[PDB]
Amino acid sequence: NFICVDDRLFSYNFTTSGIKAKVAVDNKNVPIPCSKINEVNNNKDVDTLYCDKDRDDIPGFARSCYRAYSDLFFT
Ligand SMILES: [Cl-]
Ligand SMILES: [Cl-]
Ligand SMILES: [Cl-]
Repeated sequence: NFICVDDRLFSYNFTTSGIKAKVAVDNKNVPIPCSKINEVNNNKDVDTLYCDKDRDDIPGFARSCYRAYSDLFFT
């Protein structure tokens, strides 16, 4: 259950607290192209990093996460 955003793969998790988005990264923390969206969805054993203002090692991460949350309303 991953979608494409800014050429990145994002998933969503929730509970009784809130909905958080997480991005799929390779073992170097480089996000995985949308050109591999099919394998990621079939073989879902990938590194995932939750959206967080404090995570700094992915450029434009805050913008891609905002987009992901937006796309849950303005589809
Ligand atoms: Cl790698
Ligand atoms: Cl940003
Ligand atoms: Cl930037």
